[PDB]
Amino acid sequence: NNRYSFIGGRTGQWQVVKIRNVLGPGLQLVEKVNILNGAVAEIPLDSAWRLQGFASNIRYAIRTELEALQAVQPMLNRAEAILAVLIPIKKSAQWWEMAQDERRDIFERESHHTAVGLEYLPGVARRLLHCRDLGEEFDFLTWFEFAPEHSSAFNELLLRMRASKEWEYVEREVEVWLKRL
Amino acid sequence: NNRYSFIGGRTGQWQVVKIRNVLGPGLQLVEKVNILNGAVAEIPLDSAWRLQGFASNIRYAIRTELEALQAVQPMLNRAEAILAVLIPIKKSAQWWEMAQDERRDIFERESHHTAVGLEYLPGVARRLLHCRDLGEEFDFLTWFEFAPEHSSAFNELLLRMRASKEWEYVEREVEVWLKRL
Ligand code: HEM
Ligand code: HEM
Ligand SMILES: [Cl-]
Ligand SMILES: [Cl-]
Repeated sequence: NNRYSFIGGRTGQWQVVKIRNVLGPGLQLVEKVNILNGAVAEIPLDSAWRLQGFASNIRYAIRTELEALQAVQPMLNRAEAILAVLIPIKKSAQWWEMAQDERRDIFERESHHTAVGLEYLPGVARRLLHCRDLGEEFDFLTWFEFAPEHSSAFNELLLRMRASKEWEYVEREVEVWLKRL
Repeated sequence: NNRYSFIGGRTGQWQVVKIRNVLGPGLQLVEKVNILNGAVAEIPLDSAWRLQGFASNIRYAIRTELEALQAVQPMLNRAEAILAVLIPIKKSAQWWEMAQDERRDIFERESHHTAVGLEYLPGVARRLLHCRDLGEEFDFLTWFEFAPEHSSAFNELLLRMRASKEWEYVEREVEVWLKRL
């Protein structure tokens, strides 16, 4: 199954440390996030919100970037990666109506997304889910997990991304910080 | 709603003229195709099959290409566009694991998909839907409609595309030919 669901409420494998409502309407603070590999139609009881998305193909990265990533990126579920952060993102209509070279140019040529992210590996593990195509309120669910040593660096990464040309098109962002139970 | 559904069976706005099972396991012949702008979980009565997909953002076209397409491409549901073809396509795992430069190059540099397709506009109208990400048996639903004067041409276009480098990656294909009721 390529589909993943995230349920904020009173049960789950993760503990909510905090939520930062960076841009746009936020998400309700909850005790725990429950993550599931499937669609969930039946909104669980005592649960405040459901996010979902699917794993998909590569949209921007070229072969050499891929090769560079594969050489250093960590797997998910390292025993040390006890912190995680879920970050929903929505981009503007003006971004989606742009052609594929335009978007590529802003993503790497101008914003150096891949080159910048590479500096935070192998400390940081990541997964990218897509959800615009499902009619969700957000366009993406981004997932990061790392050992505590790296929390500082990760915060530094967030502030860099948010200073890029790419982030000018971002109209909605929440940080959900988590601790593995 | 970005989601479109296509049900083969005994009702619908389109009459099946023929089904050609070009490559891989085919689709059961039926009398009609019903086309709905939404999901359909409730498997309609006396229906052989259901295909669905969503409209999405551009994946390969650059801005100059988009401009050429917009100059000439016809709208859907022109009075004279009484013939239609629905063509589900699946591409190979080996296609999907390639990077974004690699697929772009096979699609346009080697295959000239857009340049070739542009020679058949404005006779032919088209819609493109994605569905690998929904877990369907096909990766794409393609939709073409035109007046009969253009049938021979459309047939020429199919044979050109299938000789392309792109089409070496196609592992499943069906043409459903239709007539508007
Ligand atoms: C930690 C290191 C990071 C690396 C190595 C990295 C790498 C990448 C790469 C290569 C892609 C393109 C995937 C594709 O071609 O489909 C991507 C997409 C994305 N990344 Fe990152 N990333 C990192 C961190 C982050 C962070 C911190 C955020 C947001 C807070 C973020 C947000 C995104 C988004 C939204 C996309 C999808 C872009 C779109 O389709 O418009 N990434 N990431
Ligand atoms: C009639 C003129 C045609 C034009 C102008 C045309 C144009 C295009 C364009 C510009 C794209 C790229 C969309 C993007 O960047 O997201 C595309 C994708 C596609 N076209 Fe065509 N097309 C035509 C005919 C056909 C035909 C006859 C077929 C199949 C029998 C076909 C199959 C496809 C498929 C499968 C894709 C998606 C490829 C992918 O995302 O991997 N096209 N078409
Ligand atoms: Cl990823
Ligand atoms: Cl289209």
